[PDB]
This record gives sequence, C-alpha cells and structure tokens, in this order.
Amino acid sequence: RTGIPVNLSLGYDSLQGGWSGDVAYTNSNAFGLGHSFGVRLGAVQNQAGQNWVGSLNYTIPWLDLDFADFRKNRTSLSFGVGSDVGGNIALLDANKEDTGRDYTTRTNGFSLGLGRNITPNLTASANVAFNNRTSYLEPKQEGETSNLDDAAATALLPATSLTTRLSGNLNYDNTDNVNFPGRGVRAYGALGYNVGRAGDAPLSWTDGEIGVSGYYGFGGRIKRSFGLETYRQVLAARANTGTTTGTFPDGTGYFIGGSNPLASRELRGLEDGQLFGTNYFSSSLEYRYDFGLSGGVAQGLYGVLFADYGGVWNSGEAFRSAYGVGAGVQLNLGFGGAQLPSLRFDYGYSGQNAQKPNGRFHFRIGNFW
Amino acid sequence: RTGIPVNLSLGYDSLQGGWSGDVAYTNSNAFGLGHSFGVRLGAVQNQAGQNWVGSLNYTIPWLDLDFADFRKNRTSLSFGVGSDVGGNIALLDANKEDTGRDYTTRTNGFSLGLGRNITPNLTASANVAFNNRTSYLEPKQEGETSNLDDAAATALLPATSLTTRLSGNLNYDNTDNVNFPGRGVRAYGALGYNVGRAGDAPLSWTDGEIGVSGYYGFGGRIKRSFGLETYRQVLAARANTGTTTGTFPDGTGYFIGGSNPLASRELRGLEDGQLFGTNYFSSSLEYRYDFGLSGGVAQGLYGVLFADYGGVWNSGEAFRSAYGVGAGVQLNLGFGGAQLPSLRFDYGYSGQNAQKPNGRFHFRIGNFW
Repeated sequence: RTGIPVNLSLGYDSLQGGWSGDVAYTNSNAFGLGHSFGVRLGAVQNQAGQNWVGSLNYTIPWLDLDFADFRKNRTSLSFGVGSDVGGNIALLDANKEDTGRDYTTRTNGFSLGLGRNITPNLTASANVAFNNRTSYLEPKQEGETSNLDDAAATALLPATSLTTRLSGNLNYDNTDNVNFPGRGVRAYGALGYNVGRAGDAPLSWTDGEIGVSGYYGFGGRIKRSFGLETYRQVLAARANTGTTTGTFPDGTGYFIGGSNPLASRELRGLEDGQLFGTNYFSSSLEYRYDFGLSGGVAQGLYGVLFADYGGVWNSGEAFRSAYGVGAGVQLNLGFGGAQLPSLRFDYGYSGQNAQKPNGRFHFRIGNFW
Repeated sequence: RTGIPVNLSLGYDSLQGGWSGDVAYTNSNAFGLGHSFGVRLGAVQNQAGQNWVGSLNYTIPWLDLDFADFRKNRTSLSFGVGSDVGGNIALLDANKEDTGRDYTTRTNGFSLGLGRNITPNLTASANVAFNNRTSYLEPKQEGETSNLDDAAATALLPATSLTTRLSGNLNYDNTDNVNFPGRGVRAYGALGYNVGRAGDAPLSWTDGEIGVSGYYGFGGRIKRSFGLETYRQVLAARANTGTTTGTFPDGTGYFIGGSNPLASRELRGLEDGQLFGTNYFSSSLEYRYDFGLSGGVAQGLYGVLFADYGGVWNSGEAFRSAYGVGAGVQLNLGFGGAQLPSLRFDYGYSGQNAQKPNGRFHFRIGNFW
C-alpha cells in the first residue's frame, strides 16, 4: 500500500491553476542515521498540456564534515530534484501583444541547499539551483478574442532556457505560535542572483524581497487547554517589498492582485495577477477576531476586516497601484481524524478594478499568515 | 493535511490503461457507532479525454432492523456512489468495422449491496446498481491505419445508456493464508441480470461466472515467525468459466489475453485482450517455488513455471482458443515502512500469437492469486 502519503494537500492558487492536489510521502529516518527523504507528486489543473508536477528532496540534519567550523547546530544539507509548472502565463513578444493564447512553463530543477540556524528564532539558507525551463503553447481554452496561428505562436515561444540561480534566505520569527500570532514580529529577506542562456543570448540578473509583519493582541484570552492562550482580537500589519535588477528574459516579474497563498503578493479586490511589475511594494492591516467556536466538526473560525494598499512600478518610474477593502472569514475543518487544510473566503472591493465596479469573492486554501 | 489516504495504490492493467494510481481514505469508525466510510480517487492513464475516476462507499457492519430474521452477524449494508472508466475499447458498428479510432466509456453508478456471512469460510452478497454509461470519441493517439471523420464517428458512439443490474456473489475460501496458499480450495460464483435503455430500444440480458482453484504444497517448510508456515513448493490449478445470455448492446463481452490483475481473464502469451468472446473458459496450472529470501529491502520473491489453456466462443459455436507456456517471478518490496504493492514480471509464449512468433513480457502489479 505504498506506505502512507502524509497528505493529499488540496491547494488552490488562481494564478497558476484552478485546483491542485499533492500527495507527499516523507520519511524522517532513512538509511539508518536520521536522513530525511521526501517525495511529492502533485496534479495541478492546468487547462493545458502538462498536468503532473513532482519533487524529491533529501535533507541532512547534523552534517558533521569537520570542515568549515561545522561543529554547532548550523548544518542542514538538502538535495532537491523537482519539476513544477507555471500556468496561464500571458504570451508576449517584442510587440508586447495581448492576443496570444497562453504560455505554460515546465521548470525542471536540481538544487543544493545549505541551511544554518543562528539563534532558535533566526534561520538562514543558501540554495544553488540549475533550472531548465521549457515552453508549451496551447490552443484556446474557450472563446476569447485572439487572432494567431500555431506556427507563428510556436515560433514566439522563448527557447528552453538553462539557468543557474544562487540565492539566500533569512527568516526571523519570535511569535507565540504558528497559526494565530498574538504578540510578535515575523520578518524575512531573500536575495538571488541568476544567469542563464535563453536562446543564443546570455541573460543575467538578480532579485530580492524583504518583508516585515507585526501582530499585537487586543484584550483577549482564549484557552484551548492544549493550545496555550491566544487573544480574541489581534491587529496585524504587514509590509513587503521586492525588486529585480539587471537584464532578464521577457515574462519575468511579479504579479499582485486578489488573494494568493503567498502573503507577499496578495492584493484583495483586483483580478488575480492584474498588476504586473518588475518590482513592487505591498502592505496591509487587519483586525482578526477569533470566533469563540471550538470542537465539533469545525476546529475554529476567525473573521477579518482588512485594508490593503500596494502596487508595482517598472524601470520607467510609474507607481501604478490600487486600494482594497473587504471582510473575510477563515474556517478550519477537522472532522477527518486529522486537520484538513483550512479555507479562507473573502469579499473585497477595489477602486482600481475595471470590469467589476462592485467587489467580488476570493477563495484561498492557506494559512492565516 | 486531509488526514491520511491509506494507500496511493499503483495499479497496472494494460487492458484499461497504461498506469493507474488511486488514493484511498478509509475511516472505520464514523458517526460514533462503527460505520465504515471510504473515499477512493484515482487517475488512470487513459490517453483520452477522461482521466479521473472516483468512488465513495459507506458500509454498515451488523445491521439490526429487527426485520427479516436479521438477528445474527449476517448483515453488511453498503452504499456506493462511483464513476469508473473503460479505456481503449475498440470502436465497432453494424459493419463490424475495425478502422475506428477508440471508444472510452464513463460509468457513473449508484449501488446498494447486502452481504451475508454464512460460515466464516463462506460469504455471499447481493448488489443492485443503477449505471449511466456515456461515450467519448477520441482522435488518433498516434499513426495507425484508419479512415474516418469526427461527425460520422461521433454518430457511431452508442448513446448514454441507463441500466440496472441486480447481481449476486458467493465466495468460498478455506486456505491457510491470503498470499501464498499452501493447502486449500478457493471458489467463487457470480450471477447478474441487467436491463437498460441504450438509445430508444430496451436491451436486457444476464451473465454469470464460476471459478475454482486448488493449492497443494509440495514438501516444504518455511518459517516466518510472524507469518506461520508456508511450503517451499506449491502446485496451483485453477479453472474459471463465464457466460452471457440474452440480448446486449454491442461492445459487451469478455477479453482474455496476456496477464491481467483479475485472475479469471488472464492468458499469458497473447496480446492483452486479444481473444474476445461472448462467453469463455480458461484454466491454468503452475508450480510456485518460494525463493528463500526474507528481510532486507525485498519482503519476498517467488518463481513460477506455468502452463495455461483457454479460449472464447460465441453464440455461433466456434471454440477459438490458445496455448500459453512461460516463466514468471513475483517480487514483494517493503522498504517503505509498509509494504508497497507487489510486482510480477512474466515471460510467456503462445502458439496462437500473430505478430510475435517469440514470446514476450507481461508486467502486472497484483497479488499472487
């Protein structure tokens, strides 16, 4: 019975695809000396050619090479062989046309990562990854305004690029828990330099992203006897920024808009990935109130009234941004012996939305952040 | 983490599709009084339109209604809502043409089953199932000899049939174990009457299948301290038969040829589903020797030298059959904390094979039967 896949992770990310499901088999102890072996295999609703993604990581805690001072709790060495898909990416060219059908990317990557723990709050890592990116044109999914043919569009696909990316990450957390942070600050900073051959020309660039978040409880005491104490009301304020400098192939940048599982690119009230920019800044503030419901079939329920502001700009300085105001509810279901992934339903409005003068709904399967 | 899917079952059945994978979440205790709830979701390599199959069963052990003498441990009441696919079925018509591309069937079924245990060896069941069958034409997978168009072929697809099938099953086992039967006889008999509307005409028929198998050990004693005692050498002889009488839509029958996970339709040495008949009889005999290997990464290994004989016939009495001789090896892998599904590699030859005068290989992921 292939042992156990720890999770059939049901993930939603409207940017990449309709729905996603990943089965993950982890094995903490392997080869007899505490080696962690994980295999992920997922299916992502691509409405396109490629439908299966995969990953295979193998990580080493307590590497003692007796080289480069590696004597303290400072070594985690991880191999990763993976293949992911980027879906529904708009098709562009030197004319910056919008009449292309679509553009799906297969990324086959081999990565080596060295991870360090400075203080139990802090974490750092350095990953070097060789990525092969291939393209797959698709015909129309349905009736949309376009005028192209297969041959010219296939010619318009960027060639299979071979790139190498060396990056570092630094994460700082001192919060009281992982799901409903009462009092603390969570910050992170990533920076990566990469270089690769797209067709016959070599393009090299770099990118970075910083982000801070603060959570302060507001006069509450809820006691899950197992789960310590969390405030009834918590004010959360986050600000994230990102940049990309250098020369890069077309189709690389950042998309902000709507709700997204990664908190640093979510702008409720717009179309998913409506704001595209080479560098960006977003920030939001929200009341989060824990509805006093526990047990039963719903492990918990929280509500949020948020205000969000952010936007993108390009090398030509034009700070194109948007507003967002809305109300959301997160529900955690646990009637399966173990916690199934939480759901988040939000209603948001933005003044910069084009075809929706009224607000709309955002569905995200993800943590509360 | 959606709890735990008990198994990512990797299944191979060259008749239906290239490869298959099913994730199954079972819950023995549900609603507080011992109710079994199971959800299966599988992806089957269809090389066609439909790619996702599913099932949802809910069974009641020891139902007590105070009705119909139900005072013993004799009642298992099961609801089942499912949807499966039949793939790569040849496309036929009134001309019995072979130039059709393919014919895939979606079967959406709702079934109710009542099961009885007569003696701990014996078991019986009666299932009533309403099935809706839909068809899906596909263009060519690759270069093959055909000459048709989309419109006429789509017209050639039988309409979405609505059928009801009432069937009974009777299984009798008294063997010493479930994987390597030493001394015993396993027999089964199924019989089902069904009636349904295909297009505007109502077709009704019935079918049945009997089967016996005998396993006798040959001078061996292997002692897995946990797993009792199994003989080194065991002679196994099986004979299965099946019939279908009445009027039925075209495309219903039995396929025999090659190795198949279900033992009552496997004839090693031919193309998978090369012998098609409205009723059939097959039988085989085999030495099975347990290779004295245990522990390590391979939970076990057995070898077989088999002789197989069987064939089909239609209403017009023509007993078209074939021979089969070959050697196979079954390997059970267990280096994943729990037993992953066993593999069976076989090399077989048949005198009635057309394009392979020499034998060929059969791969089957399944039990030893």
